[PDB]
Amino acid sequence: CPVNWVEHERSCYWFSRSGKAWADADNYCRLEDAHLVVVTSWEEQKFVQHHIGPVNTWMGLHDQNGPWKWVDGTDYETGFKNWRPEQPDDWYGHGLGGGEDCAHFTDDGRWNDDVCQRPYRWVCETEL
Amino acid sequence: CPVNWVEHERSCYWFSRSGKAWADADNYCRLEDAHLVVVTSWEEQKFVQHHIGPVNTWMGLHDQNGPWKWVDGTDYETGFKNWRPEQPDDWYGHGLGGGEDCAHFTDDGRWNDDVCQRPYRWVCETEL
Ligand SMILES: OC[C@H]1O[C@@H](O[C@H]2[C@H](O)[C@@H](O)[C@@H](O)O[C@@H]2CO)[C@H](O)[C@@H](O)[C@H]1O
Ligand SMILES: OC[C@H]1O[C@@H](O[C@H]2[C@H](O)[C@@H](O)[C@@H](O)O[C@@H]2CO)[C@H](O)[C@@H](O)[C@H]1O
Ligand SMILES: [Ca+2]
Ligand SMILES: [Ca+2]
Ligand SMILES: [Ca+2]
Ligand SMILES: [Ca+2]
Ligand SMILES: [Ca+2]
Ligand SMILES: [Ca+2]
Ligand SMILES: [Cl-]
Repeated sequence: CPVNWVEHERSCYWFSRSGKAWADADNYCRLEDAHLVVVTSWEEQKFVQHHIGPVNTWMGLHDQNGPWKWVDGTDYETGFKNWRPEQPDDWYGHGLGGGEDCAHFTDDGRWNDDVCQRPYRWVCETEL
Repeated sequence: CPVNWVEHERSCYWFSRSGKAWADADNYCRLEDAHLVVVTSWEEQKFVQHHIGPVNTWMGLHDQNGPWKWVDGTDYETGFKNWRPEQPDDWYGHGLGGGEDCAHFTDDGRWNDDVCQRPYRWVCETEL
C-alpha cells in the first residue's frame, strides 16, 4: 500500500479528511488508480466504519444509470447490502432536482442513497 | 424582463427550483447576463423571501477572495446586512475542508455563511 493508505485484508484504503461531490470523489480515486470503496462483507463494513467514525461518507455504489451498480463491476444483487431501514428511497423532497442516486455510509454505518452533488468525505480502495 | 423572470423595483429575478454549488450557480447567472441576487434593502429582502419560501438559497455574497464582496461590486460594509444571530462564523467543524465562504438565505430569510460546494437553490438578478 502507498504511504498514508491503510492495509486491510488484501486491500489498501485511503480515508479523506475533506468533502467532494460523488463524481469528483469518484474521479479523485481514479487518479490514484483506485476506486471508491466497494464493500462486500460485514468484516469490511466494520473496518471502514471504524476508520470513518459517525460521518456521512461516499462509497462506490450508485444508480445514476438505472440499476444499482458498484464502481468496479462487483454485482449488486448477489452482493453484500447494509442499507438503513427505509433506504434506499430515491427521495425527491430535497427539492434540488432528481431523486437520490449515490450511496453513502451514514452516522451509524448503514447506507443511505443521497443527492450526488452533496459534498461528503469519501474512501478510496485498491486491491493488492 | 425575460419570460419566467419576475419584475420588482426595476430588477428582474429568476428563482431556481433545483440546486447547484455556489460557483455553478454563479456561472449559471453569468450565462444569462445576470448575477446571483444582490440584496440592498429591507424591501428587496422581503420580496426575495416571499418567492423562495423557507428554503436555503444562495445569494451573490462571498468571501472566497478575502473580505466579504457582493458579486456585482456593491459595497458590503456600507450596505444592507441580514445575518442570522452568531453569523457569519467561518465554521470549519463541518469537516469538508476550509471554513465557510458563501452566503445563503436560511429558512427564516436571515443569512448564513456556508460551504460553497453545497447544492442549494439560487436566485439570479438583472437590472432593467
Ligand atoms: O425523508 C427521506 C430522507 O431521509 C433521510 O434520512 C433521515 C432519516 O430518515 C431519519 O430517521 C433521521 O435519521 O434523519 C435523517 C435525515 O438526515 C435521508 O438522509 C434522505 O436521503 C432521505 O431518504
Ligand atoms: O455551529 C456552526 C454552524 O451552525 C449552523 O447553523 C445551525 C444552527 O447552529 C442550529 O441551531 C440549527 O438552527 O441548525 C442550523 C443549520 O442546520 C450553520 O448552518 C453553519 O453554517 C455553522 O455556522
Ligand atoms: Ca472492497
Ligand atoms: Ca435513485
Ligand atoms: Ca435516501
Ligand atoms: Ca438587487
Ligand atoms: Ca469565510
Ligand atoms: Ca456559518
Ligand atoms: Cl449538502
